[PDB]
Amino acid sequence: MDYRQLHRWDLPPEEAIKVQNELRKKIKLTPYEGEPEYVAGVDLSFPGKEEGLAVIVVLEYPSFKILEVVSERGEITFPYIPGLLAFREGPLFLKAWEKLRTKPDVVVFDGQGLAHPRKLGIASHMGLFIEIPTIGVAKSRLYGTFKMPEDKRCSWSYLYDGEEIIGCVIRTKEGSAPIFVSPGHLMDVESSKRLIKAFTLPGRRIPEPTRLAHIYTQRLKKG
DNA sequence: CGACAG
DNA sequence: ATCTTGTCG
Ligand SMILES: [Mg+2]
Repeated sequence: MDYRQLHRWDLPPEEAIKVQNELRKKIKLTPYEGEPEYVAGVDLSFPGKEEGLAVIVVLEYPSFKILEVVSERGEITFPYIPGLLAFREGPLFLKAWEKLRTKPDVVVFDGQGLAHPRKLGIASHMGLFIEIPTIGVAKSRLYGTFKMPEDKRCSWSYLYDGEEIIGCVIRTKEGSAPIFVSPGHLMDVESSKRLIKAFTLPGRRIPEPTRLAHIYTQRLKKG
């Protein structure tokens, strides 16, 4: 499954950031109306200090049926640095993406999207490469301010960057902590919340695209 | 000084 | 993310 290599990955943090500020300029926060047919999810596990195993799950909507699953295990050199995750989990994902045969209508990542210090989280960054609509679903905050929603099964609040709306916090499960949703590329707030609320079966905290992509991500690190 | 996706 | 088993609701 093709894509566009917009630049090189091995860059000292400082350049990587200049790359991000430049890229943020090509983001299209357009709407996504209508229901999707094919929906994928991405995640990475780490079998070794510097070895990561990437995994992509493509699902049939709304039957949530698993139509295809590819992977790619490899070396990881760029260290983890809040705000620069794309330069870590990004390359190995693209290696797995090449093995994919079904065309996703929208891919969903395990990390921020618009809710990033420079408005370019891994979700944003990858959408630009593979030019498909993307969303970012994270389990903790990185950027933006909000009002912790009620602990009621479907409550929610908006994620702000001042007066600007950049995402939203949803409590998809009682007793458990909220998730952080924000648009990648070719996507907007009101749409992502809609869709994400749609991909989360009752009783679970995390949506199926990512919740399965993770399971395989850990499992493949063993049996 | 604090904060800081995975 | 990862180190780790049982245990509490
Ligand atoms: Mg992960």
